[PDB]
Amino acid sequence: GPHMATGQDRVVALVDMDCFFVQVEQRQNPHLRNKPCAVVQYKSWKGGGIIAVSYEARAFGVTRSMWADDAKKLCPDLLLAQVRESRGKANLTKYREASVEVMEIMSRFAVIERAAIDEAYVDLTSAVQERLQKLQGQPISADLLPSTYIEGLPQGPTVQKEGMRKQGLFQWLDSLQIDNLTSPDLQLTVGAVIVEEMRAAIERETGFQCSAGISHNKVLAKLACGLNKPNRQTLVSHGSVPQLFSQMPIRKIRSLGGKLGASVIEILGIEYMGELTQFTESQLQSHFGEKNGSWLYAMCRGIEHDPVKPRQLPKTIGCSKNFPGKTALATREQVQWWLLQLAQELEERLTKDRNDNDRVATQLVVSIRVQGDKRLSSLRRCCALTRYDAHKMSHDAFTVIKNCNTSGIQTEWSPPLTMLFLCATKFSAS
DNA sequence: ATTATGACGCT
DNA sequence: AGCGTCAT
Ligand SMILES: Nc1ncnc2c1ncn2[C@H]1C[C@H](O)[C@@H](COP(=O)(O)OP(=O)(O)OP(=O)(O)O)O1
Ligand SMILES: [Ca+2]
Ligand SMILES: [K+]
Repeated sequence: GPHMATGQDRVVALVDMDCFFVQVEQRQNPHLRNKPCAVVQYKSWKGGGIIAVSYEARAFGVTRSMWADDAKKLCPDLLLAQVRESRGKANLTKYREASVEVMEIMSRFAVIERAAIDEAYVDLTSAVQERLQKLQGQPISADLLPSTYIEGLPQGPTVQKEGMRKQGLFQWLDSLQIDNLTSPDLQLTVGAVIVEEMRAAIERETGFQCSAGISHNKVLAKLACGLNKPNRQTLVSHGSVPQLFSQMPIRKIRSLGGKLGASVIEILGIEYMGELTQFTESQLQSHFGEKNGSWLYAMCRGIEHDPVKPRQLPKTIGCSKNFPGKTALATREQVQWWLLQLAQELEERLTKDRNDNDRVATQLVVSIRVQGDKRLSSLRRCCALTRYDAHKMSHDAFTVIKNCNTSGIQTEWSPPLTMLFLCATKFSAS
């Protein structure tokens, strides 16, 4: 009891831009605003591949990884915006730059960890302490939480969505004011007030809307964020965990959506995260390893200690192109021309990164896929990255991969290559 | 022919 | 070092 950790020491948020690439395109082109629309890359094969979908289009069943020609069958009036193509490949610069806009705003409020192009974790513990000092015992008004859901509420003894949201918020605040909750619950509530302010600043200063989760750790904040999308935020308290986890499929928890989660389900014969509480820590470690077992034991009780890392910039800068089916690269000249295209994009991005961020990459990683191999990468080799020069990088990448060509004819490449990837890594200050 | 990324773990 | 997993 009095010595059992409860993982309530931090306030962590996860902010996730709504349908991010779509919003970037809708800001630029007002004709796309408030419409079913999607972002596509390429166009020739089946209309292009959809990579982002507005909520209006999701209502018709349009999803990521769908061909645009197929999405048009579900939604004939679907509008499309195409990712820019440069040097023969998709170029994501517009979205990376829009991401920097949002990350820089978030950084004014607290330390952030860039989790993805449109996702960041926020460690709000210190900001919450400061705001509590400012509040000076003053109650928190529902007006400060206009887009917040309290997971699990309302409960106990309105048929519209917003009505339910307000009922749950009122129950939560009523119990905080009466002193029937805990200090961690108050800390989370102040965290949610700050996240409302952060999200309002993002929308004011960029036009972009987002969703957010507020809880005591990264996994719960991530889970919380997805509960009420789009343009809403969700507070998951420690006390909400048993009910929330009691019907939560294991695959919904970050890191458990793949083979490990499937093995947890199969080996233990369970379905929901809460069912993990019935195993000892040693049992879980025996099946899933020391690290995973301790993580699962704490996580199923709502406890996780992974820190929000102070990192706003990506740690690698990479450029990749697939060459599917009949387009697989089958001559040496083809391989060299495409390595050059990739290296030219990489050089441009690296030179900009060095000027903006006072750092230089020192390692070049070259990865390829051969036709027939089921794995995304068939081979990875590294070499020194000593000059930001596209011809040198493309020649070096060729040097490190040239021995993979089985073909007895030097001019021919076999087996054909279905993917090329260049990645700059190992940054040092400059 | 579900593409272009990006972080992190294992040995 | 090179490979594998998980995720957006
Ligand atoms: N598999 C992918 N391939 C290519 N681009 C992707 C992929 N997944 C995500 N992206 C890009 C497009 C998305 O706009 C952006 C953020 O991804 P993600 O958060 O999963 O979805 P989303 O922002 O489009 O919608 P949501 O509102 O559900 O968050 O990253
Ligand atoms: Ca998103
Ligand atoms: K995201």
